[PDB]
Amino acid sequence: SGFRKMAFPSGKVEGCMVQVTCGTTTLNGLWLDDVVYCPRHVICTSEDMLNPNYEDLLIRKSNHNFLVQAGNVQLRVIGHSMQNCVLKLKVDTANPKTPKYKFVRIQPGQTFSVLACYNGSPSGVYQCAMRPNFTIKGSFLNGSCGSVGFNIDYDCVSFCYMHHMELPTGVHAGTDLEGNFYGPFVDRQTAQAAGTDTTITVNVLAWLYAAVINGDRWFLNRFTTTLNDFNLVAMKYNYEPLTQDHVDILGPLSAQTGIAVLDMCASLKELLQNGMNGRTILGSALLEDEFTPFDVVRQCSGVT
Amino acid sequence: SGFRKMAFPSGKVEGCMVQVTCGTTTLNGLWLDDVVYCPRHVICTSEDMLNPNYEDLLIRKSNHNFLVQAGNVQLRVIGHSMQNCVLKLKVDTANPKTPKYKFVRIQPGQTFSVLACYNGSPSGVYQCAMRPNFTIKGSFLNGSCGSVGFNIDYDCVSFCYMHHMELPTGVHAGTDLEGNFYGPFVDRQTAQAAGTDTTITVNVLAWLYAAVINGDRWFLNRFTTTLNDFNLVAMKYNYEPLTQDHVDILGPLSAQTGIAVLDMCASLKELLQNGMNGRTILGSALLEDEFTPFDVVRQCSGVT
Ligand SMILES: CS(=O)(=O)NCCN1CCCc2ccc(S(N)(=O)=O)cc21
Ligand SMILES: CS(=O)(=O)NCCN1CCCc2ccc(S(N)(=O)=O)cc21
Repeated sequence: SGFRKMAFPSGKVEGCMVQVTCGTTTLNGLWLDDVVYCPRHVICTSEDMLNPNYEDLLIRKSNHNFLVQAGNVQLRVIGHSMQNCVLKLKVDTANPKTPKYKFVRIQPGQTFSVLACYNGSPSGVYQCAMRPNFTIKGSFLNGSCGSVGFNIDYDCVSFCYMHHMELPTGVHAGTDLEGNFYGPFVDRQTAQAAGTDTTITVNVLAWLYAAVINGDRWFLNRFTTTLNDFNLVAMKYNYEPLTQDHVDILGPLSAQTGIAVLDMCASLKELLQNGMNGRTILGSALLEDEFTPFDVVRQCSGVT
Repeated sequence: SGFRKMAFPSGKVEGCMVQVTCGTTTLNGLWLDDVVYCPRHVICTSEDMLNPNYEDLLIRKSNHNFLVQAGNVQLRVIGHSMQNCVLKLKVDTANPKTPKYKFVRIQPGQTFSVLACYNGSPSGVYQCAMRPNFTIKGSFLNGSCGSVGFNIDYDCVSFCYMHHMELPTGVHAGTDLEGNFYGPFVDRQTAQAAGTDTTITVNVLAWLYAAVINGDRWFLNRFTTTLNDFNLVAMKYNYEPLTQDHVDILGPLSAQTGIAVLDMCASLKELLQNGMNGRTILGSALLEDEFTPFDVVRQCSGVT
């Protein structure tokens, strides 16, 4: 028992991290097969980042200007192309440590592990959620760009995120591995508004199920509710509206605990309206929304 | 910016995880050089765990009874010995993925990453603290025994923990890599009292410094205190007494922020006495104690 914010083991991704230097800028790259993927802003200087013309900037760069270093060995760049906001550097060597992988674009509310890197070197791993407003609340300092987010299913690594920037609000923005930003963000040093963020309701309910499984049951009450009545309360507290699809995904947890989804919603409604009264749930004094129903099932059953 | 409960990249430890089977019991082992380390309770059956005589139980076991499997290849066991609560299985092959490593016995209050494993396979990684009462609040299900805790300094993995058991209270107990339990715990299926746990005061102060560095400054006040006055309050709220050694370790954070340690203590005193008034610090509604002053410095400076 016990419930932790667990990240995936990062080994398969560590073997893909490289350092990419272009001019005076150095960030992280992802080496899969014979391609190195990195944020296209590696070609910008401090003057450029304010209003960069990436097409014009990339034209002044040749294969020999992209310095890709894997650990201590230098990779030979034989091709360069820009796909949306990522650069794809074709190298002459396939990464011998390339795991089985997919590029996937996650949905808001889904979770993933981030391997924070600097100079192509991994420093730490943590689990986070793609916020409903398409930002992530990570831990990224200068040089962390090109650090990636992923999920692991047995031997397959699904890369879902590449870090590009920190907004003036301190939240983080990035792209999928095809270089498409999550959200309305652009790779430009300009003030950018992240949408109104909401709490991922289905994840909070999944976490309440995880709490019941582990013994924290004080919040369970003698009440029930309807999807419509629950959503009136969810709207008032800036929670994502619960849909029947969310109820269906909570099915296995509802089955395991014997607590109907709408009964769990009534507990959540009471917690939203009354607060925690100084108590904690799974060692937390707030309602946790960065565990999906799949995370709860995996953790609560020991999926390796 | 941003502050996350970051674990070390687990790759160097993933390459050391093996499955160890003895009779009908299977748990995790740690393969370093030509030795596989695992909990000695791998030799117990369900009857044995209540009052095991490990010396007598191990005598009925020969090298051929310990089944050690690394991924998909079987290891040949050529020696077996018990050192405190761990078994050391000498294998005929040195692990080609053995990183530079040390066995270290951590102090209470220190942090480490845990690579939770099942059947020798890594499922997730998380950061935790060795509680002042020598327990850890982990996430461990049946089969997780033999999962290890570690710290990483550049290329050196310092193994500090091996999981052995869950107490009836749901907290976790284990040993250092020499098989010595942290705390008063024994590897016996009997009710065992963990001491009164206290909050790691120096870690809370380190985390308040991390908050100031990231912009959460609402808790800073116009007050100061003394070590003696602070400790009167720390005792009332079951916080570890702050020593000059703790003040000295907070030195770099105090220097970076320009907030004297005793001034930070006055803020903490006010938070202990008034609560958070519904506010959060670094996205947390309680005082976090699982970040050491070294963790804060490393994270806030990007140490890889
Ligand atoms: C952190 S730095 O010295 O400004 N380097 C350039 C970062 N830089 C490139 C990537 C795009 C981007 C977007 C926003 C912003 S910010 N935080 O609003 O100034 C900076 C930015
Ligand atoms: C989890 S199990 O089916 O009881 N397997 C034996 C575990 N088992 C071996 C390791 C030592 C130990 C210590 C305490 C306890 S408990 N939680 O108090 O029963 C069980 C225990």
